[PDB]
Amino acid sequence: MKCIVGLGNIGKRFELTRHNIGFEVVDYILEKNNFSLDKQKFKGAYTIERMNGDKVLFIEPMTMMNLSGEAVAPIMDYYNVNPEDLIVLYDDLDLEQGQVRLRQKGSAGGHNGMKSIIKMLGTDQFKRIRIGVGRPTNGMTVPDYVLQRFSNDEMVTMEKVIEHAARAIEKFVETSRFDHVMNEFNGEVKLEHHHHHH
Repeated sequence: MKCIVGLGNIGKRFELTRHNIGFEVVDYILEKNNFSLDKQKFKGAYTIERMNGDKVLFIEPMTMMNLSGEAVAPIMDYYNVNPEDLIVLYDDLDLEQGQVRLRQKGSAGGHNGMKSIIKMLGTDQFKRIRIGVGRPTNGMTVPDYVLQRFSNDEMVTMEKVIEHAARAIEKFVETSRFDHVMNEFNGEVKLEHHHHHH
């Protein structure tokens, strides 16, 4: 059983904020397959659903971002999930909008949700998809930038990114070949260009 975790903050005022890009990808996968986070446990919203004939566990922590691991770790323990079978979706400041990086393991790169998970699991040996959200270029602090809503201009690219990352998850659940998923999905989505842009 794979465990797909979307990182983010609960509440209507955090909807579509840059720091909730993980939630948005999981929300898209759930709506596309007509699933919902119908259970709750250890402050984590989750569901267990069959998808291509395979049971998959989805989790959105209801802790806040900085405390994400205190839902994820015990829900994984309860359902005996190895870190091998975990994939975490989250926002990356050091990638540009349009970019995604899929990795087998490694550091949080200073992202507080990933740090809470590493601390609670006691390892960084789990899969992740870093989703580019860009840096602030106009003197916003990082906290204010990640807790701000995506503009409609940003969403022209980010809608497609969400679709691209959902497909990466969907392909990983079907095949269980992560390296093959990395090769197909690492990169950028095709940017939307009109004739008049040239």
